[PDB]
Amino acid sequence: MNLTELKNTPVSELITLGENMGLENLARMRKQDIIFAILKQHAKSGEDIFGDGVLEILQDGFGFLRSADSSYLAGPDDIYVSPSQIRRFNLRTGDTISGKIRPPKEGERYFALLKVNEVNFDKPENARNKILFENLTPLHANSRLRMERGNGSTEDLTARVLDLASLIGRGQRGLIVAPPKAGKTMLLQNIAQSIAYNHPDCVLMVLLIDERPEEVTEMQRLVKGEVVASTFDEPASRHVQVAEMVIEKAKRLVEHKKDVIILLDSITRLARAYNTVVPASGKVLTGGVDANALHRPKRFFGAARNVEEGGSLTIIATALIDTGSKMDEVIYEEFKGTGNMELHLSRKIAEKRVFPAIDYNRSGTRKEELLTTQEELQKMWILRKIIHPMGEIDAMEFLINKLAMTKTNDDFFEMMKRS
Amino acid sequence: MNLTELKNTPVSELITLGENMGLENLARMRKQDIIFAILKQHAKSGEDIFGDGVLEILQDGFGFLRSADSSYLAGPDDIYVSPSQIRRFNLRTGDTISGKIRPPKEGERYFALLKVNEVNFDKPENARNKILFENLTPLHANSRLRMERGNGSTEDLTARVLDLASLIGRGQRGLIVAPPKAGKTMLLQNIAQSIAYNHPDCVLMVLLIDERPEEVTEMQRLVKGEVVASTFDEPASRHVQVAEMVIEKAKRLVEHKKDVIILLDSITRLARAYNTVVPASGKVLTGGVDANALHRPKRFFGAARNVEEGGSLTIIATALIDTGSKMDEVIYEEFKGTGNMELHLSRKIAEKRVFPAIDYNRSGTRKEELLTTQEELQKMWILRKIIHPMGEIDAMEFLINKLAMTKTNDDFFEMMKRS
Ligand SMILES: Nc1ncnc2c1ncn2[C@@H]1O[C@H](COP(=O)(O)OP(=O)(O)OP(O)(O)=S)[C@@H](O)[C@H]1O
Ligand SMILES: Nc1ncnc2c1ncn2[C@@H]1O[C@H](COP(=O)(O)OP(=O)(O)OP(O)(O)=S)[C@@H](O)[C@H]1O
Ligand SMILES: [Mg+2]
Ligand SMILES: [Mg+2]
Repeated sequence: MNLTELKNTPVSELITLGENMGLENLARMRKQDIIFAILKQHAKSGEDIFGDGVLEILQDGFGFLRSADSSYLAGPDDIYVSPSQIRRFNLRTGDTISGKIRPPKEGERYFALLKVNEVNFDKPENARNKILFENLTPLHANSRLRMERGNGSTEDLTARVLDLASLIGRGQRGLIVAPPKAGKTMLLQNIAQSIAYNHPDCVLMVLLIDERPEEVTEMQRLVKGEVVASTFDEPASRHVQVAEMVIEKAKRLVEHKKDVIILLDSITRLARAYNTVVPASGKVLTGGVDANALHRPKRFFGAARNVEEGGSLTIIATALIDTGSKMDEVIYEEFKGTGNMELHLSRKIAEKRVFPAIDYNRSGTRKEELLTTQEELQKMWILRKIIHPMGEIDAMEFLINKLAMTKTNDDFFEMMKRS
Repeated sequence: MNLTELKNTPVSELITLGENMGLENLARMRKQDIIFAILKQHAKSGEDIFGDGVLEILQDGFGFLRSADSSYLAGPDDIYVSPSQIRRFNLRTGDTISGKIRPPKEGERYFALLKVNEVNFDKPENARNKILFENLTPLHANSRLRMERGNGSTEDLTARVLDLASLIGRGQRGLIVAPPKAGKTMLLQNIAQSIAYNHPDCVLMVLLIDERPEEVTEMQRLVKGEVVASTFDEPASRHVQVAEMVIEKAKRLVEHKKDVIILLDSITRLARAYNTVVPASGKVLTGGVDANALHRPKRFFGAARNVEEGGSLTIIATALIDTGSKMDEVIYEEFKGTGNMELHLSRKIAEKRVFPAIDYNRSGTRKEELLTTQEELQKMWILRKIIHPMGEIDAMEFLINKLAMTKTNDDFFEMMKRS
C-alpha cells in the first residue's frame, strides 16, 4: 500500500474509493485534497502504509518530501521529515526517500516519517558514505550516446541527422539554439524517444519551464522517463523551485554512479525566472538583466560533467533566439561559450517546411575524437567537407534525400563513399 | 602535519583518516569542511601544526591566507591573519607565508598563525627589505626563452613553428589572437610543457577564466607548474579576485629576482568580468562596455617587464575574435598596441585540419634583435621573405612539410639554405 498508485490514477479512482470507503462528498476539490481525504480515511482504519518521494530541506531543517508524479506542487500530500531524521540519516535535498509513513497527531496535518527503508534506491546505511557531486573530478565525454533508433521508421530520420550533425555522449553539455517555430519540441520528443529506445539503462528526465499545458500533456503521455513541467500560470518562484529540485535530484542520482540525462526547455525561460526572482544587486547589464541574476542558471548548466569515479550527468538545454527581445539575445550571448555541443536550428529552413531544420555548418561538437571511433570520424569529416560549400537549405535537402535513399548511417556512408 | 599536505590528498582519503580519528559521518559534506574537521581534531591532540599559502588583505586589514591547490577559494580552512603581525612584518597582498598556525578560540572560526617561519621562501628579516615592483625600471626582452623541446616528439613541430613565428623572451607582453575552435588551449598547453622542460628554473603560472571544468581538470593534470582556474559557474567577483591574487603573487615573486610566467586564457573573459563587476561611470562604449572597466585588465597586462635589478615577469594572454559579440572586438582593438608579441591563429587553416593553425605572415615579434643572434635572425628573415607571397594555408602546409623531414631548427635552416 503506497501513495503512488493512489496518485497517478484518474477520477475513476476518486469515484471508486468514494463508493467503497464511504466518504461524504468528493469530486469538489483538487487531487491533493482528494488524496488527503483518502489517506486520512485509510489511516483511520489503522492498516500499515508507506510512502516515497524526493526529500527537500527548508531554511531551518523543516524537512519536506515532495512527489514527482504531482510535478512537485506544494500541497497537503507533502510528507513531513523531522530534523532529527535529517541529522540521523544525513540526508540533503534531492534524496529519493521511501519507507514507513505515520498518520499525524493533533496539532499537525502532515504525515511524518516512521522509518526509511530505501534511500536513493539503495540501503540507507550505504547512502551516507557517498562522495559529493562537487568533490568529483570532471572529465570529457568518453562513451558515445548514439541516437539512431534503428527501427527503420520515418521519424528516426531526424535522429539519424543528429548522429551526423553533432555527436552526443555521456556527460555532454549541449545547447539547441533555435528561433520560434523551428521544431524544438519535436526535436526534444525524438531525442527522448532515442534515449528511451537505445539506452534504457540511463535515467531520462525532462524539465519544462513556462510551457503551455497542452504541450505538457503531450510531453508526459509520450516519453518513457518521468517528466516534470511547470506552466506559465505558476509564478517564477515555482520555476526556480522546480529547477532546483530537478538539479539536486540529478546530482543525488549521479552520486551513485548513475547516468542522468536532463532535457531543458528552455534555459532562456529559467534565466528569466531567476532574473525576476533574485533581488537586484545594483548592477544591471544590457537588456535589463542583473549581473548576479545569471549566476544561478549557469550553475544549473554547469553541473554537466563526466565523473571519473562513475556515472555522468548530461544536460541538453534549448535556447531561444530571434524572439524580438534583447534580453533573450543577452542571455544567449552570456551562455554562448559555456556548452561543449551546439545544435543550431534556422527558421529559413523551417519556412520551407523541411524538417528537421538544422543549420548543419553552424551546429557541431568539440573534440568528438574521445567520443567516436576514427574511421567514421573521417567519414563525417569528408561528409562535412563536401556539404560545406552549398547553402544550408540545399544542404538539408541533399542530406534528407540521401538519407531517405539509404537505410542506416553505415549504409549512408557506404553509398556516399562508393558514389 | 601540513594543511597543504591534507589539501593535496584526494577526496576519498577523508574516510581513511576520519574513521580512524573520530569522525562518524564525514563523507557527506564539502571537502574543505572535512579538512577543517580533521585539522580541528588534530589540534585537539596538541601537536604543533604547520601552515602555508598566499596572503590576502581585505578592506580593513582583516587578513586571510588561501591555498593554491584550492584555487584561492574562500573556505573554512583559510588561515586568519590579524593586522598586528601585518603591521609588524609589513606584509602585503600576494606574500607567500609559511609557519606555525593556531587552533581557533571561542568566537573565532578561522585558524590564526602563531609565528611565521618563512616569507616568500626567504627569511622574514631578509624579505623585509625588498624593492617595489612599481619602482623597478622596465626594459625590453633580453634573455631568449627558447620553446624548441628538442626531443623530436610528435607535437614538437608546434613548438618549432612557434619559435620560427614569434620569438619569446623573458619579461615579454604577448597576445594570442584566435577565433573559436582554433587550438588556443593546447597551444598554451604545449607552451607550458616547453617552459617546464627547457626552463625548470622560472616559475610557471597558468590562469584560466570561466573555463569549463573538464578543461580545468585536463590543465591541472597536464602542466607541471601550479595552475589556477575559476569556472564559469562562479560569479565575476570570483574571477576578479583570482586574477588579482595571481598578479599580486607574481609581483611578489618577481620582487625577489625570480622569473615568473603567466599564461592567461583569456584576457577577453577577464575584461568581461571586470566590465560586469565595476560600477558604471556614465560613459559606455560601443557594445555595452564601460570605459574605465578596461582600466583594471590593462594593468594586469601592464605588469610584463624586464627589470634592471633582476627577475622577469612574462605574460602570454589570449584574446578571442570572430565570436559575434561586439564587446569582444571592442576589447580587441582596445588591446592591439599594448602587446609587444603577436601570435595570430586563423580559422581557415583550422578548417583544413592543418595544425598548429598559425597566421605566420600576420604574427611576429617587435624588437627581436635584442633576443636573438644575427645569423639565425638573418635565416628567419630569409624564411619570411620566401614565405610572404603565398597564402596562410599554403604557408603552414609548406612549413609543416619542410619541418617534418628535418630534426631541429638549425637542421631546417641548413636544409632550406642548401636549396
Ligand atoms: N520532424 C518533424 N516532422 C514533421 N513535422 C515537423 C518535424 N519537426 C517539426 N515539425 C513541424 O514544425 C512545426 C512546429 O513544431 P514545434 O516543435 O511544435 O515548434 P516549436 O519548435 O516547439 O516552436 P514553438 O513551440 O511553436 S515557439 C509543426 O508544424 C510540426 O509539424
Ligand atoms: N596540434 C594539433 N594536433 C592535432 N589536433 C589539433 C592540434 N591543434 C588543434 N587540434 C584540434 O583542433 C581542435 C582545437 O581544440 P581546442 O584547443 O580545445 O580549441 P580551443 O582553442 O580551446 O577553442 P575552444 O576552447 O574549443 S572555443 C581540437 O579538435 C583538436 O583536436
Ligand atoms: Mg514548443
Ligand atoms: Mg579551450
